[PDB]
Amino acid sequence: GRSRLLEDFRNNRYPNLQLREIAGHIMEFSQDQHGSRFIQLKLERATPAERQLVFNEILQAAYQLMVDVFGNYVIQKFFEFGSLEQKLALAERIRGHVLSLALQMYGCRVIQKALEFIPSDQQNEMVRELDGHVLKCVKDQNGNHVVQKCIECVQPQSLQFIIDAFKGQVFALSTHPYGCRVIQRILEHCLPDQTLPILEELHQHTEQLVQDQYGNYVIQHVLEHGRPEDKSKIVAEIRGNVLVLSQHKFASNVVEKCVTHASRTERAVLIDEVCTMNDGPHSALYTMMKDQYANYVVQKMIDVAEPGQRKIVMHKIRPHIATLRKYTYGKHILAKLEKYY
RNA sequence: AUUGUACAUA
Repeated sequence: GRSRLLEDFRNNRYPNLQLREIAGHIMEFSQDQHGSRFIQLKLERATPAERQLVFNEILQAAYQLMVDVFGNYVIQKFFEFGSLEQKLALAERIRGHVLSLALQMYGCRVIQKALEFIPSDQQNEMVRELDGHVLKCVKDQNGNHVVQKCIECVQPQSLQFIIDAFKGQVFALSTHPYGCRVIQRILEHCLPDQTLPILEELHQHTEQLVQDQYGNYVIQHVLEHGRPEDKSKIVAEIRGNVLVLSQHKFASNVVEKCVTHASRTERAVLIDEVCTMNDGPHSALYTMMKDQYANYVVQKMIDVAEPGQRKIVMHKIRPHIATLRKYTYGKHILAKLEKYY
C-alpha cells in the first residue's frame, strides 16, 4: 500500500523531483530503498529551509526510522549534514534508547554515526546508558560495534565502566569473536591505568591466548603496537617454546610477530633457539623446515636475522638441502636459501 | 592467507 507519488517515483516518472515536492511524504520515502536514496542524495546540497522541512517530518517518528532497513541512512545523513540544533535534537530522541538501538540491526548504525558528530557532552551521556550492560553489548553482533565506536570516539575518561566490566573477563572476551575486537580498540585508545589491568590478565594467559583462533590476534596486537615491557614478557613466554608454537596453526603467527617486534637481543636469542634445540633424534631446525606452519616462522627468521646471524642460520640449513627438496613445505624454505647461498 | 587464521545494513 504505497502512495501515488512514491509509486510514480519508483517507476521513474519524476526525473526532477525536489525535497519541497515530497513534503507530507518524507516518512514514507525514507522507508523505501529508493525514496531514501533520493533523500540521502539531496540533503547535502539542499537549502537550510529544505532540510528543516525534511527534519520537521523525521523528528516525530525518528526512532521508527532509526531501526528501519532504509530509514537509518536518512537519520545518519542528518548527523552528517544537519545543523548543530538538529544533531542535538536527535541525540535527544536517542536519549533513553541507546541500549536497545545498539542491539538493533539498524539502530546500531545510527548510534555509531551520532557518536562521530555530536559534541563530547552528548557522547558521554550516550555512553553512560551502556553502563550495566557492557558484557552484553560486547558479545552482540550489532552492539560490539557500538562499543568499539565509543572506545574510538569518546574521551577515555568516561570509559572506565567498560574497563571495570572486563575485570577478570579479559581472557573470556579475548577468545570471543567480538570480544577480541573490543579489547584491541581498548589497547589502542584507553589510558595507562586502564590498559594496565587489561594487559595483566592478557599476560596471565599468554600460553592459552596464542593458541586461540581469536586470542592470537590480541597478543599479536600487543607485539605490533605495545610497549617494550609487554613485548618482553610475551617473547619471554614464547622463548623456550619456539619449536612447538611454530607448528601450531595459530601460535605460529605469534612467534613470527615476536621474531619481528622483539628487541635486537631478544630477536637474536629467539633465532638462536631454533638452531640449538634438538627435536628428538634430529635438530629442531630440520623439524620446522618440513612443517606446514613452521616453515613460515623459519623464513621470517631468515629475513629479520642480522647478516651475522643469518649467515649461521643459512649454514645450519645447507646440510639438509637434499631433504628440503622432497618435503612439500620444505621447498619454500629452500627457495629462499637458494638465492643468497 | 602465495604453502597457513577473525568484524556486522539497501
